[PDB]
Amino acid sequence: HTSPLLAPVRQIHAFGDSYSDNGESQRLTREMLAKGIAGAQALPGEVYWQGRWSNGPTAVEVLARQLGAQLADHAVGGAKSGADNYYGWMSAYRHTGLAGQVDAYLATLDGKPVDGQALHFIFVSANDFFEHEDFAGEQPLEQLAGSSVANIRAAVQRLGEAGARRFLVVSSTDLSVVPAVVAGNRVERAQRYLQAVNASLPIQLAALRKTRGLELSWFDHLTFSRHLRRNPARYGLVELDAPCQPTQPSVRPACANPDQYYFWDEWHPTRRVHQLAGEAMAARYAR
Ligand SMILES: [Cl-]
Repeated sequence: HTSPLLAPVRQIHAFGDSYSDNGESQRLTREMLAKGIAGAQALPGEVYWQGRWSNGPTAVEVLARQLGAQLADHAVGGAKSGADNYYGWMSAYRHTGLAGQVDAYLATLDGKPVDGQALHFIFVSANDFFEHEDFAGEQPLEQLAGSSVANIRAAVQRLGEAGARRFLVVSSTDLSVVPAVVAGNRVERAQRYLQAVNASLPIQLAALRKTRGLELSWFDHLTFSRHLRRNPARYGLVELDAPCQPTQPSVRPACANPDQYYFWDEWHPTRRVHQLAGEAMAARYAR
């Protein structure tokens, strides 16, 4: 039986990674190139739509449209759950991880308190895993998962202390079906990581609900994707595994029918899956 709808939302503050970014990695990396920062590259790049790491709006942009809310999207492609980014060269210019996004959001408020009616949307952790795998991190995956969860809990705590009262926390996605993960033969590594994050994060959300009357909503992105992938024709999808827009080892021409594809590139969903995700997220809220 469904629960009561949550209250209407008119402002979203989003924090997170390339599954949310609607233009911040592009703005920041253009700034970094203009200032000659060492190692800087223009992100996301020329096979991506309007600064999104996809071919269309991300899930949180669709959530905002569905709810009739304005969106301040702080998320930055590459962001980890702590201070920094999968792209190490950014750290000398700006701390763009979740913790850095929170720092900057609170610093840009003038000592002014947070809007207690705004929805604080948090969606991060993938790059903690991608960085670990791609650069041979030595931490066991269960400890990495613990670190990601502690970082997320810390961000909620810091935002709540500053005055936030409404949150939407997104689970780990199904990293085990990400094309780069599959091509790297890292599926069971991804399963162990994502299951540890997703088991532990709801327990931390229970603890945080004990003060400030925090509304801490959980979006289980794994449940969402498993349902879509088990019933793809219902949603107009056909190709669940191959990227529409290959980039590795080099860029190839995009597929003709991108709304029938789950993945845009080797890491990111297409606009069609972001739409379905945003609609699923929005279903918990009144208009
Ligand atoms: Cl562009």
